[PDB]
Amino acid sequence: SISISYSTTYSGWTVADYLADWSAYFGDVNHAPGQVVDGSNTGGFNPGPFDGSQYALKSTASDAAFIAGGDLHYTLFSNPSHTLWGKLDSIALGDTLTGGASSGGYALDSQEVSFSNLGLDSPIAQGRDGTVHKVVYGLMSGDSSALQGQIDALLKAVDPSLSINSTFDQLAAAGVAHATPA
Ligand code: HEM
Ligand code: NA
Ligand code: NA
Ligand code: NA
Ligand code: NA
Repeated sequence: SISISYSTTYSGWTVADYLADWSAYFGDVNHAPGQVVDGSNTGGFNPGPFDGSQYALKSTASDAAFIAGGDLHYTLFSNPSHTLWGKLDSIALGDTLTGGASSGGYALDSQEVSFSNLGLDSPIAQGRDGTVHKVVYGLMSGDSSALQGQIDALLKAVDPSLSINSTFDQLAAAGVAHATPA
């Protein structure tokens, strides 16, 4: 089942409100044709260059950042082009990205919320339709809708009274979330 970790700062927020606010603030990095700039809006893989156990990206306008964890593969120019696929186990959101391949991994100096045990897997053949791609490219583009939909389904699978409209504290009481210090 999904497992959520949240800073106590967000105890009274709904998951949906938190994600809407976080993604709007992170913004759209404009990772799109004619606009990709290495070291600005590509993000990076650990160990990389285009595959690994983590993909991480900092916003182009602030130190907000996320880390996707699992067993990830980015096709780049290979068919189907520009597809992130593989196994997505976790998404961590916060600010102040640290580390990288040369450090052995990425971390957030302020990790606000993480969603783990997501159990998502997308085959290469689905291309940019795959859930993994939609979740992560959504975040890159300042749009948490795809992530929200996957979290909502995972919460319903625990109990249909649980949803992204639950607060983090409600989810803790329901056995799927735990608080961390602010
Ligand atoms: C890991 C998550 C990533 C996702 C979900 C993603 C997604 C995409 C998407 C949707 C496009 C647009 C394709 C098109 O419309 O033609 C694209 C283009 C591109 N991506 Fe990514 N990308 C990711 C990572 C990276 C990384 C790590 C690099 C390089 C270090 C990269 C380099 C490029 C380049 C060079 C283009 C084409 C830009 C151009 O045509 O001018 N991407 N990517
Ligand atoms: Na490739
Ligand atoms: Na496939
Ligand atoms: Na269900
Ligand atoms: Na509850």
